[PDB]
Amino acid sequence: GLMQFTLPVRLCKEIELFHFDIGPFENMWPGIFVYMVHRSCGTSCFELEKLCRFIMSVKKNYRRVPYHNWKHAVTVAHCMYAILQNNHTLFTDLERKGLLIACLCHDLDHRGFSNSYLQKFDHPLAALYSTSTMEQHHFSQTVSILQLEGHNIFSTLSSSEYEQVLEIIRKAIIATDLALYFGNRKQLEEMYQTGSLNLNNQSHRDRVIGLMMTACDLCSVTKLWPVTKLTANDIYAEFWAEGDEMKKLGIQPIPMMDRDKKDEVPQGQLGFYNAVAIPCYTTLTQILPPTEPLLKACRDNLSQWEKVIRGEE
Ligand SMILES: Cc1nc2ccc(C#Cc3nc(-c4ccccc4)cn3C)nn2c1CO
Ligand SMILES: [Mg+2]
Ligand SMILES: [Zn+2]
Repeated sequence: GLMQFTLPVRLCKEIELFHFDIGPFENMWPGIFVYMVHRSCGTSCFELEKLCRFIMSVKKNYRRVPYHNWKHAVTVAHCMYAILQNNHTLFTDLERKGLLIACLCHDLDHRGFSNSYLQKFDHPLAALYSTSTMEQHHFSQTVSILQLEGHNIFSTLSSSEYEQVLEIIRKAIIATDLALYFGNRKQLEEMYQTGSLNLNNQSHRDRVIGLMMTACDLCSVTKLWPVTKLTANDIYAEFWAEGDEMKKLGIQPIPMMDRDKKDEVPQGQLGFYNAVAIPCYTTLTQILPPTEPLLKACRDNLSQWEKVIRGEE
C-alpha cells in the first residue's frame, strides 16, 4: 500500500534513458519491471501479489535460448517504458497497463526458431497458426498464464476494459512479427506525410503501437556499442542453430543462418540497419519526436558496423 520499489542510484537514474542495459543480475529483472510499472502506470495499476505471481510464471515460460529469453523480454519492456515516459500524455491508462505486459509476454515460450523453420519442419504450431505462427503462440501463452489462479492482474478492470486491454496486448504481440512491420511502417510513412495520420482513429493508434513494438523489439541496436555487439553474438547463435537445422532437413539456409558465412556478419548487420532498423526509428521519431535518442543510437551503431568493415575494429 505504502510500498515503493526503489533501485540503487545509478539504476534509478539510468533506467529513464533509452540506452539502459538491465545488467547480468537476473534476480533484479523482476524488481526492475515492477519499478517500471509503478512509475509508468501507478502503484495501484495491479495488486502486487498477483503481479509478482504473473511475472514469475512469465519468467518460467521463457526458455534458456541464447537470444529469445527472459532477458530479451525485460529489455523490450524497458524500451517501451522509456517511450511511454517520454510521451506521457499521448497514451490511455489501459494502453500503459497493456503495453508493458505485452512486451514482457511478446516472446513467451520461444524456441529460438523462426516462423519459417516451424513451417518447413511442419511443427504442429504451423498447422494451428498459418501466419505469425510464433506470435499467435506468444499471445495464447499470455492468456493461459493470465487464467492461472491468482494470476489475473486485470481482475479489477470492467468486463469491457478487460476485453480492450487483451485486444491491445494481442495486436501488440502480433505486430512483433517482422514480416508485418514493412507494410505497417510504409502506411504510417504515407499517412504522416500526406497529413492523414490521426491518433483518434483507433486503427491509426493500432499501427503506431505496432511500430513502437517493432522499435522495442529491435532496441538492442540502440544500446552502447559493446551491448549491441555482444547481443549480436546471441542473435547469430540462434540463427546458425536454425541454419544447422535447415541443413538437417535437406535445405540450404539463407546466408544470415549459415555459420559457414560468419565472415559476412558485419555487412549483414549493415543491410539489417539500412533495410529495417533505420527506417523503423526514422518513422517512429517522425511520429513521436521524443523517441529521437533511439534513432541517434541506431545511427551511432551503424557507424560502428561500418568501422568494423573498414578494419578499424
Ligand atoms: C536486434 C536485432 N534483430 C535482428 C534480426 C536480424 C539481424 C540480421 C542480419 C543479417 N545478417 C546477414 C548475413 C550475415 C552473415 C552472412 C551473410 C548475411 C544478413 N542479414 C539480414 N540483426 N538483428 C538485430 C541486430 O543484431
Ligand atoms: Mg518474436
Ligand atoms: Zn522479441
